[PDB]
Amino acid sequence: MRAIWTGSIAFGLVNVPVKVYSATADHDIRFHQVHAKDNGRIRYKRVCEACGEVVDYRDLARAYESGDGQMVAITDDDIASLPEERSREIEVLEFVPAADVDPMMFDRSYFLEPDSKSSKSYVLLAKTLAETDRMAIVHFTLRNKTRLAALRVKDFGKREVMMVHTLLWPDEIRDPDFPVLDQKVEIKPAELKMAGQVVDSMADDFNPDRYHDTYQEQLQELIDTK
Amino acid sequence: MRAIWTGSIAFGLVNVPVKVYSATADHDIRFHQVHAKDNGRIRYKRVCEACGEVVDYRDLARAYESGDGQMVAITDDDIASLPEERSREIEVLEFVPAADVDPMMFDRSYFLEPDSKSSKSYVLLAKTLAETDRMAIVHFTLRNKTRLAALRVKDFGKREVMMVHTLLWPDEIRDPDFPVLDQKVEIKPAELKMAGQVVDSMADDFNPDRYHDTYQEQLQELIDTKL
Amino acid sequence: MRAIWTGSIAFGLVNVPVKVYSATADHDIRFHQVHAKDNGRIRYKRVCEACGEVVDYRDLARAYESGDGQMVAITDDDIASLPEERSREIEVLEFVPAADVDPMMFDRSYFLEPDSKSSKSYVLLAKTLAETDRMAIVHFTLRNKTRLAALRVKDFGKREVMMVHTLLWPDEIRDPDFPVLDQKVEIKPAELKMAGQVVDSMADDFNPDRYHDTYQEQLQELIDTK
Amino acid sequence: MRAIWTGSIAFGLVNVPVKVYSATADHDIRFHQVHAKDNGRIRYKRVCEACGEVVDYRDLARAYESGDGQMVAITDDDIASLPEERSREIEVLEFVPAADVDPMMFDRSYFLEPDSKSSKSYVLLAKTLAETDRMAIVHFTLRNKTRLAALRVKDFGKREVMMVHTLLWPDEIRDPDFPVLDQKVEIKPAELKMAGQVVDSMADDFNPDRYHDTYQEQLQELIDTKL
Amino acid sequence: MRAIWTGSIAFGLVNVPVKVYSATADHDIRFHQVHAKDNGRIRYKRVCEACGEVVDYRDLARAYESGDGQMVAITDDDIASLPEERSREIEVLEFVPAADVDPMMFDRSYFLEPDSKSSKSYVLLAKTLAETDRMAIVHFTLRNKTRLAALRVKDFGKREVMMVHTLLWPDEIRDPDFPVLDQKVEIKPAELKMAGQVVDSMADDFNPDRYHDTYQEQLQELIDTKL
Amino acid sequence: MRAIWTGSIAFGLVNVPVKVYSATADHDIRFHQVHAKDNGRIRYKRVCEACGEVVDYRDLARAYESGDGQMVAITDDDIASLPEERSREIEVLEFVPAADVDPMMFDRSYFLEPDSKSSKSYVLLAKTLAETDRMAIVHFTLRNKTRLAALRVKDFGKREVMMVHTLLWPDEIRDPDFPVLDQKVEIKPAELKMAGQVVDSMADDFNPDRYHDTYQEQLQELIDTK
DNA sequence: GTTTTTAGTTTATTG
DNA sequence: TAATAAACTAAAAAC
DNA sequence: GTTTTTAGTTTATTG
DNA sequence: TAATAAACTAAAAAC
DNA sequence: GTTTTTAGTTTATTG
DNA sequence: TAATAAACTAAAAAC
Repeated sequence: MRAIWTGSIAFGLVNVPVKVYSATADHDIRFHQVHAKDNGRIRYKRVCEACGEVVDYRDLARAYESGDGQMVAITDDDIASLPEERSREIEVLEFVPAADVDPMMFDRSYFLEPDSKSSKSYVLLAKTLAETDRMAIVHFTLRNKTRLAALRVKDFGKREVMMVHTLLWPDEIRDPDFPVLDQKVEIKPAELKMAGQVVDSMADDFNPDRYHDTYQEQLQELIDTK
Repeated sequence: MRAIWTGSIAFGLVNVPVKVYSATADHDIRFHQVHAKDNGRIRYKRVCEACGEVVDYRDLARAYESGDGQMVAITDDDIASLPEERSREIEVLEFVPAADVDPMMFDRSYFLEPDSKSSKSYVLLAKTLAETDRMAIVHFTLRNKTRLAALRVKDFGKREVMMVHTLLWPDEIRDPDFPVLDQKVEIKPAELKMAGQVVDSMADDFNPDRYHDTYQEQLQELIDTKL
Repeated sequence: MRAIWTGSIAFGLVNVPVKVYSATADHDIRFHQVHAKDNGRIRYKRVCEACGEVVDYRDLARAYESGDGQMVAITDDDIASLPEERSREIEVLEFVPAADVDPMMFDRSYFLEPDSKSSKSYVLLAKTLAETDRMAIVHFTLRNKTRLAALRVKDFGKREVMMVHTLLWPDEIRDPDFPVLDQKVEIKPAELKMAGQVVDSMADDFNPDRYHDTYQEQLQELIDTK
Repeated sequence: MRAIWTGSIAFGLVNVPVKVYSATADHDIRFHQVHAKDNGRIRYKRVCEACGEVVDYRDLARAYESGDGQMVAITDDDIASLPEERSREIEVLEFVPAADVDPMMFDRSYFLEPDSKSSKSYVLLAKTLAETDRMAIVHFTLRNKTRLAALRVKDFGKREVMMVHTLLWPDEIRDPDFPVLDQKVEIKPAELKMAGQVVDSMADDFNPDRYHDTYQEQLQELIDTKL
Repeated sequence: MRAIWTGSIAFGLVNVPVKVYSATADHDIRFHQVHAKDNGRIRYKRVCEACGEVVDYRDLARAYESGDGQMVAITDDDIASLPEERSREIEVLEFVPAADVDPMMFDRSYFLEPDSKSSKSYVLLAKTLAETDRMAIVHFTLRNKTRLAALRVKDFGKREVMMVHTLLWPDEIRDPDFPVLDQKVEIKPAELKMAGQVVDSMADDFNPDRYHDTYQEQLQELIDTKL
Repeated sequence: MRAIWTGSIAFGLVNVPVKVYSATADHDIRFHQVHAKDNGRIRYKRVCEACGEVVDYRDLARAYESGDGQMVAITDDDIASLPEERSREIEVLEFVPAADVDPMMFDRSYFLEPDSKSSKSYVLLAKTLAETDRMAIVHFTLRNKTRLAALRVKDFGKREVMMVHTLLWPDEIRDPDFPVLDQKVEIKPAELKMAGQVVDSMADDFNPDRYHDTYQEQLQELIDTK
């Protein structure tokens, strides 16, 4: 439970230093390679296929899997050139309505809170964002990696906190084609009514606490065995 | 156009056949390590820290690394002990309005491809879901792994496609334990309106197409330059 | 052994693939024609009477006799007008108690089969039918033709199997208006007692094993000796 | 409206007169063909293939094709050998409980009818059959052909008349070989009860009045238009 | 010349069809009254004693005469009251050994005519009755009249047919007592043998050919001579 | 009840004068045609067809109606000439076995009683016939009318008496010509057993006292009413 | 290729 | 004597 | 084109 | 002296 | 100075 | 089969 990195968002003149904190962390139990004879850890290493010898990662240059399979040498100049990656401060670009954004845009989120002991400006920003209902957007960066992001505030039982989302690039989504789907189909009003009552009978409330990972429960039992 | 997964919605007796296709593809291209000296691709191998000797991935066991350092190879029966492990069909549990589910749980997303023979049933299901406007929370199986997910109706105009979103586990969202905001804060209505005036002056609607990634453009330029 | 068609029950959401099969095949020896003198198989070719010569089957035109025998001019378009042909799935309409159905219209029979690996809904529907003990009336379709048919289950001991029986149209059945049986009838107890005695004397159980198509067996001996 | 047959039930001494009737006459319009360009009704003609010449029907030789299709010479006397064709009385073999027979063996139905002289015996036999509620497996005969058949009573609203339906030879019925269905299947309670509720929702009584052959009505109206 | 009566046996439900033919007819030549003087046959016209007037068949009413001498007109409606009187078919009540019924009660004989289409039941009834050899006592109704009768199997060298014999009512037979034979009679064995030897000496089997109507023969000869 | 006549039975030299008593008499109610309005008996006179005039029996000469219809005159001399009819006694002609005589042959009977006060001969003949069972046949005559007859022994409930039978002439029996039944037939042993068992079920004891003339019983009851 | 089902003829039987 | 059932081909469809 | 009831003769022998 | 129990007759309907 | 937490690969299996 | 599980490693800031 430690901050990933510092954050300074420059909203006009008034900049709020905000510290980010991970909102999630894998529930699954993480294992590592253990040879039965060894009963010890196993680690990979960069072994050159043409050379046939172990090499260090620094010597090796990352290459994209080109269709031609030709050689590529990663150069830090490309990434270093961009100023967004260098800028450790948070960047505010626009506010967009919550209804405008759809489920897809959300990928990952983290909490947000102000570094300074004065949570005033943060409180006003969160409250005005809630009133306007225009989720703010940020070209967020981390470890010299920029990425579009969005802001939202949620009221927990004890308190309310503003927080961020990891926003996928809209170009990335690939709309599908289902030629069979577009074929015309008719619906029977009686069949419609039957479907409605069936779903209502199956319909119920929301029970997040009831949902559980049977696989993770088995993992918990296994670790109890260990 | 690549069918990642196939099956059928095993909801009760509905068993509407469906094919699953990955909804979104990452713009970035996976990288394979290469050494400028070697002038070719590179493939790693595995050596222990106590063997000091290369051991193929097959002989290595999947054992947890506990704090005590004890490591026990994972039992295969326990791996497959889940009754739903075999499943090759998406299974439904419940239905609920969308507002009930919290967006944070959303992790990944796939599209659902129906079949002509059952096209009537799928279309009717989509219509009833749209009318009731009530999301559906459904178990999910994929390459011998279970994952919790929900599905909803999405419209591409006259084309409307049902889709599934992988949902993060309930316990995954960790609450914040923060004293910094536990201190009481007072808000001035004058400053509230002063901030809101700008908040609404610079406000604009969603423009997903307008935004572009400079990093991907630089990557494409590098790819062109190297070939 | 071969399938007739391959459709899928269509009851609202329920869509369980089915591979219908021919319940009963007529094993009676079918008897070809051969010219006695030529000893060659015969072939039917059609000579139009008023024409005076043969006519191709496609050219042959279809007409109607209205009791008076007068012909009628017809076109394929009107036949195509009806939409029943498009039905290539077994639409379901309504269920009925097994007792209600009458045993004089079970014209022909057809089994069902599971095609998709998802047999679960199949067996679930079969068990629901068996428990409720209500037949299902299904608008069976076949070869651009529709025959109102019953849907029912008959546990074969080894494994429950769902069956569909093609039902004669209720309009087809005729309720004979006999003028004789209405006449008043009187019976004394002695004759009824005698009838019960004789019936119980002849009473026994169905014996499928002891039943053989004597004619078919003898003609099979014939066919063998030749 | 005309009888198809006459005879008597040759069981024991009962020998009640019977006037068999056609249970179900197919009202569906059978649709003759006439050559269009001339408007002349077409007649077939039997022609020898090698000869390419018409042949009398009697001169035709009935033949059978072996598993390889090879012909088989066959003579009338051999068919005449079997005597059961002669029997012109509906003998009786046994009486069986009504529920014993499956609802799939019998396809075609046939009514029965007495002659004024001995209507009393007919009615008494019908009443005894109704009371005992056990069918009669009658070794029906017809048109030099013998067909196993069942005998029961279907009391009409006003009168009770015994009926006979031709019964498929239990040899003809084919059992199913369903290796796929042999696969073990599983069921859960909630889905089962939901499906039962749905079925009960669909529950309803037989409605012969509302049931019609849409195609027959439409085509009949069409021909009415033509005339 | 034709059948006297027709109708199927009404045995329970057995109801074997049959028709009745007069077994025997008088051999004597029937005579018709005539007057030699006027060369004309004679009709009979009936009148009362007080009327002295011609009264036709219709205007003549039936009546009964009592010992007191009073007269009661017969009511035709009550005559046919009993259900059996309206029967148009022979009916059987019970069976009995042949010897049980006395030979005294035998008025008339009749033959039975089988039915071609149902002759099997008729023949089988004949055979079973012959095997058991138990003459069946059966009611009998014809010409609006009722009579007792029994049916017996009689076999001709080439034919075997049941035959119904009119049975005299038991009430008709009467047994007046005679004191003449009430006197005790004693006959010695010597006289017994003396009589029996002659009795067996002149005794011979039936000679039906020898027995014949001599008077009818003479009358027929005279008639032929006149004709 | 009085003897019809006193016919003496002649055999060799020993003759037993024996009276004849009617062994039967119809119990039907007696009816005389009576005019309703008159309520008196009805008598008929015999009227000439051509003459239209009443003719008495004495004036009437009997003749037979041949197919021509012409008179066939008959004289009483021919009937009177027969010695048998003149005789007022009964003469035995042959002794025939009782099993020999068929139930057809006799159609009416009359009790036979001894006229002589000494019934020695009568009882002796009765015993001889009973032991020998050689039915005594006689050319019996009544009213100058001769008919073949047989004389039988019956043991009454107290004693044993002799009665005569009216034997129809052997020519009278008409052998039927029924070619239909001459056609052959097969019998099923199972059906044979069923028929035999049915007969046994219906088989019972002789019940002469039961059989009552329901028609004549109704007539008697009506007379009792009137 | 293959079976199976459907649409009409003929052809013959029963009354 | 026309209604009806039985044998049959051809043809068309579904797989 | 019958063949069997049936009242009324008609008789004939009987207590 | 009167009775009545059996043949002849046609009347009449039935089939 | 040490840790965790995450992005980047980077294999490796599987519909 | 490329997507996805499983794991290695870079770095990265946090106290």
